[PDB]
Amino acid sequence: GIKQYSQEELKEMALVEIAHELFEEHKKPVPFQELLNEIASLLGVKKEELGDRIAQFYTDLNIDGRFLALSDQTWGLRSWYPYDQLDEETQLEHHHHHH
Repeated sequence: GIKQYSQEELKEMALVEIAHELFEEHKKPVPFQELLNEIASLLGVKKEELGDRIAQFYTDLNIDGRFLALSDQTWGLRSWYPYDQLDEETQLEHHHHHH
């Protein structure tokens, strides 16, 4: 799954951490609902069953240290500009422990 994560490793991570890797795999910008539909599919669930996790994901992602929204609906991964990885999987979910 995605780079090297099997389903159990994905299901244990925050939806935003999945979203980083999904985007690091994608390297393209995705609308919220469509990205969510891919997340839904990664987890093997219906997006409606996520209930609380929807609002959580939205709140988490929208104030996240990763992601940048392009026009409005779409979100894009930040790695396509300088910071600590320029489109390279050199980081693999950048928790960035200190430096």
